[PDB]
Amino acid sequence: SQIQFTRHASDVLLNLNRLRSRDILTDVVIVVSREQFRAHKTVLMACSGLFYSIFTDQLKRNLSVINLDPEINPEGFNILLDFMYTSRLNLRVGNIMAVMATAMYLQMEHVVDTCRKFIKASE
Amino acid sequence: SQIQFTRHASDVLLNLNRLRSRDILTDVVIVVSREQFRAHKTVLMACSGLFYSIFTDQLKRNLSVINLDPEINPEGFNILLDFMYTSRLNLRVGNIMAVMATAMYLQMEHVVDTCRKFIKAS
Ligand SMILES: S=C(NCCc1ccccc1)Nc1cccnc1
Ligand SMILES: S=C(NCCc1ccccc1)Nc1cccnc1
Repeated sequence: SQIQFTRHASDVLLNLNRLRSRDILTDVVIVVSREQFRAHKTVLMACSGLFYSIFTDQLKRNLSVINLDPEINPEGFNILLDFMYTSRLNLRVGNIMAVMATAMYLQMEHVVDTCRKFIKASE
Repeated sequence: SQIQFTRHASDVLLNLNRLRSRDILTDVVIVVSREQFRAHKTVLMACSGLFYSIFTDQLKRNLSVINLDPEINPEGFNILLDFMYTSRLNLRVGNIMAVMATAMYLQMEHVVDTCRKFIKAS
């Protein structure tokens, strides 16, 4: 029965995305084939089961560069990364396959389930 | 156009608080009176105009310890910090004055406005 601020959670994510847009206190580079994506570790492990298992390990917690698998589509990771910071996922008929594969790799089980619904609703 | 996850922002904030509870990637110690509070700077800058101005400054951006004005109540600040990581304010008759004052200091305009509404209602 504490007083709840209905917008506070999304206003924090918005400001966090702004800090990423200005490159303020970002602490890791994600390398996907050729492309590089800078982000905050905390946001990364709060959304992805793979980044969680990487940074939860005290041995890997201080890494500033993560090389994803060479098979991982860079544009798919870019879509999922922007989803982490905005709650808005951009599924298209031309990217659904790459986005879903990337989601399973990053272990984002809710995004994977949504990708299936999108697939089922397009067959 | 894009698919909106209505519970996503809230689930992210919940997982951030879990990281704070286990002290994973906490990167600053906020000291009030003599009590230490461990937090993530990004969460602090996103919720507080004070912590925004502090950590935007390249002189203080990477400091490990920030000491607040000793006029600030610790229990009150603990309530604002908890609200930062949860969206829930433990606003009570016996702490609203301390919570509002601490909110003004941290430059948290929305929490101040909500405090004044409850005072004006009484
Ligand atoms: S921070 C955090 N906490 C969840 C705690 C948990 C860890 C593992 C299993 C259940 C809960 N990240 C996370 C972890 C995993 C997936 N997606 C995000
Ligand atoms: S990240 C951020 N504001 C995003 C950019 C902004 C800077 C200044 C004013 C509005 C927005 N933190 C903040 C700053 C000030 C108050 N409360 C939180």
